[PDB]
Amino acid sequence: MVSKGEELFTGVVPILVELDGDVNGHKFSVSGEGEGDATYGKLTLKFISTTGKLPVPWPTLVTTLVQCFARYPDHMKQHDFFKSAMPEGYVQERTIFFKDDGNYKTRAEVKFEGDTLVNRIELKGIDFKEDGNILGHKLEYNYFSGNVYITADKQKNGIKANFKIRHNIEDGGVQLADHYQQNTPIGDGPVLLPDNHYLSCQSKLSKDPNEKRDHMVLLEFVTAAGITLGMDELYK
Repeated sequence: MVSKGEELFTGVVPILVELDGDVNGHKFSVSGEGEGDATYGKLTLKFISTTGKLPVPWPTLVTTLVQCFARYPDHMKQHDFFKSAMPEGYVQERTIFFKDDGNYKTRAEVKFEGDTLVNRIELKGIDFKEDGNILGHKLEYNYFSGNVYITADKQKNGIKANFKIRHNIEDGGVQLADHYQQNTPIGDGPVLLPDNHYLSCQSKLSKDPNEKRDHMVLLEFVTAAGITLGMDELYK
C-alpha cells in the first residue's frame, strides 16, 4: 500500500537546510534552499555561508547538509524508514572520522514545516590538524559518490548506517571519511524498519557564476538498492 509517509514525496518538495558549525573553534553557519524530487531521487540545492568564510572545505559538509528524498524502487518500498517517519520527522546523528585528522559529530532534526522539508543541523568538529587537508583547504571541489549501508535498529525503533567517502586531494591523493550514523523517529507512531540495503549517491558540486558569497551549488542523486526480491524471474 501507499503508506502515509510516502504520500508527501510523490512530487517536488521544497527544502530548507540550516547548519550551525564549530570546527576547532571556528564558528560558521550555512543556509541552504532548494527542492527534492523523490520520484527520481533528485536534489537541487544552493548553500550559502552566512557567517563568512568556511573553515572547512565544502565537500566535507555535503554528507551532512535529507535521505527521505531517496528513490526507493517499488519492490523495496517497505524498507524506506526515512519517509515512514514523516511528517513528524527523525533525528539523524553522525560521527565522521577523517583519516589521520579530526572528526565531525553532527545532530540533525529532519521534519516537515508545513509543506517544506526542513533539516536543522548542529556540527562540532574537533582534533583537526591546522595544516591538514581539512583546515588547510587541500581538497578538490568537483564530484563524489557514496554507498550508504543501512541496517535496522529495532531497540531504538530506527536505523543505523555506515559508509566511506573518498575526497580527492589537490595533490592527487585521497582523504578518507568514515561515516557512522543513527536515525531515530521523532514521533511515536510505527516506522518501517528495513532489511539490510544501501543508498547509491552521486553528488556534483558547482558554483553560481553570479554569486559573490561563499557558496556551493549541489546536484544529488540518491537511489536505494541491494534487494532483488526476484525481479529477474519475471522475464524468464
